[PDB]
Amino acid sequence: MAGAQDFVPHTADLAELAAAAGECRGCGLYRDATQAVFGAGGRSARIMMIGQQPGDKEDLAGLPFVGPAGRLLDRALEAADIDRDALYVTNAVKHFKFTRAAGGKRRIHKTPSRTEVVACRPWLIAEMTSVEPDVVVLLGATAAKALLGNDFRVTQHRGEVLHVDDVPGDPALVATVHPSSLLRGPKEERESAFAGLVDDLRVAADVR
Ligand code: SF4
Repeated sequence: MAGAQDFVPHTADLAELAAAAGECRGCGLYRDATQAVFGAGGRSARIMMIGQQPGDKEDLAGLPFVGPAGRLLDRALEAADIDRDALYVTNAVKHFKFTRAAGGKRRIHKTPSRTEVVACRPWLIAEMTSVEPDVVVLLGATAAKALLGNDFRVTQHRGEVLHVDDVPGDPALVATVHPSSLLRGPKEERESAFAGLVDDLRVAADVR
């Protein structure tokens, strides 16, 4: 009766799950978005990565992390010697929540409410039980709070391997900055922040 749960089929197959998510009406976000954007990768992945939501490029590509934030993430993964093809990557919510400004060059993402995050979380649980990752990288506040609690502060736990007792399979969790946050700002601050993202990715990759 709650959120996305009745839309989630009783299967761990990622292709089946993604097809079903295309029909989800578990919150209001399906209405204005072009399509649901499920995760990408396969069930043998040892590392799962979760962002906030599909953005403007992802909403139309049908794949996660294809825009500028995704290209920065690719650069950080390469510096961390992680092959993106070996990951399962997804987002805490699966429809793009957005507005447009007059004169704007893109659709502008808006923050999912906690209500929307909780509504969509059945998909994330299905992905986690399907993939059985050894470690989950939480990119940004929305994703981290989805699993660690609404009060959790990414800025206060950088570099730490976390484990919480009601996440399925008890994977390690590593919460880090979202790559979109490193696209703008002073040069020295962007460079320090990028190095910190590489460090956190390496923490995740060194898990068992
Ligand atoms: S954001 Fe998630 S819960 Fe909401 S309609 Fe889309 S897939 Fe369903």
